[PDB]
Amino acid sequence: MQRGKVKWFNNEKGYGFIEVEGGSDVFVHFTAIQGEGFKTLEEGQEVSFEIVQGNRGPQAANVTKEA
Amino acid sequence: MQRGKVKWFNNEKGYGFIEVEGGSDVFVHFTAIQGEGFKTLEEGQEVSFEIVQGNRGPQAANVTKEA
Repeated sequence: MQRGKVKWFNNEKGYGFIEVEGGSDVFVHFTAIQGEGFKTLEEGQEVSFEIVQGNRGPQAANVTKEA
Repeated sequence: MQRGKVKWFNNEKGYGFIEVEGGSDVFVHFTAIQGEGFKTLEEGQEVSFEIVQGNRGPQAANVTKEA
């Protein structure tokens, strides 16, 4: 796992980027968002996630909102 | 994105394998399952999925139960 903050998230398109502690921004698709809530994220929201390597490069998997 | 069928899934533990015609089985964790509803899958279930490579190797992402 890794911790980061949502840089931006567009809930109409369903994706955004997560800014991380010392590395490139990580892409985040709505399909990775955990929880029963609507699968959206807010700019600035802290999230815990795992970095996975998808066919277009790095991606967020298992994205959870931290309290 | 591609289709496959659930080979087996352990409901208590929340993981299983997707069998792909002509290819290798793909590990699937409950966290990748899309939809509203309890995150589980039955053997024989047709699914669509993406494949990503994490710290543990290849695994399914964006798993949707298909009819």
